[PDB]
Amino acid sequence: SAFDVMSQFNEIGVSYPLTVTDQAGRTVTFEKAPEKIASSYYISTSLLLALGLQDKLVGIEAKANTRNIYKLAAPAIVSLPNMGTAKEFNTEACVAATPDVVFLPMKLKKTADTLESLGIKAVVVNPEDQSLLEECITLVGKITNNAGRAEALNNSIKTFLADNKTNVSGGNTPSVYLAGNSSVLSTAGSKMYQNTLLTNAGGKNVASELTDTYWANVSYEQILAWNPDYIVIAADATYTVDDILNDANLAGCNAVKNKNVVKLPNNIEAWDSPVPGSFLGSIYIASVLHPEKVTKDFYETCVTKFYESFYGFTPA
Repeated sequence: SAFDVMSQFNEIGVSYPLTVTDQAGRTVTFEKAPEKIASSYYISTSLLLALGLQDKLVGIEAKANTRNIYKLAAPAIVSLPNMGTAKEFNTEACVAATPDVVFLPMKLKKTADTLESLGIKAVVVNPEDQSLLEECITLVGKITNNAGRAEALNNSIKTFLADNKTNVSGGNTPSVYLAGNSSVLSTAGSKMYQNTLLTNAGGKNVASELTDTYWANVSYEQILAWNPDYIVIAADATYTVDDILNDANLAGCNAVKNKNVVKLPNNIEAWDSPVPGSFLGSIYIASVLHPEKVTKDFYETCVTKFYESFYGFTPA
């Protein structure tokens, strides 16, 4: 069973002193594993929880109460000192929490210098696509002396993604419209992460020729011209499947006529950004586009096993 990889005990250790290169190219040295850890990015926080490190956290990013995964896996962390975000980093709250390491997103790269000047080790992470996420998992695993657990997480991700790609191969490749957070008219081109989820699930993006580097708006007329077989709505969208089906301006397209409209779930995590479980979004999508190859029961079992194995709770 593929699920064995999620529990495999992996005999890798870490020797200190440890010099690593972070994902901004900076060199950082650890004489031992840090015991007090701060994170100022939701992805790195999710990552730390997946490595079993909740009890070492001394600071967390803003809006922690909006993250379902903390409420299910680690609710006590929501009351930790707020480190801020790229919009505004809370330097004093960070100093006062006396962390041994702070994980920062790429957008906060200049803050690493601020923290190093104050004697605080900073590590810049950039988990913004699958390979970068996997490298970040390795990096954090090394720093925190959880390389075994990190390798199991990475193998789990690689295995299930690779299996999903093979399960869906050799038949049709349905056309798909990725609908964005703000309205059905917001969409994603090939430069976005969601496109990669979709292509690993055996679908093709009707917006592949968009050169935009983030969500971008199109017209109803363009959606009808592209005539997607399926519509997949972003996990954090404000609107729902029912909303799209009730939208008379889209009555013309295949996806609506055939009721082939779904929304990625967000009751645990949104998988349309590279959190560790994001591969589940490609399994979800495959379960919609290729249900005879990747079944709903299989998808459900993946979600349950993944969050049990790495986050210590049983999804409901």
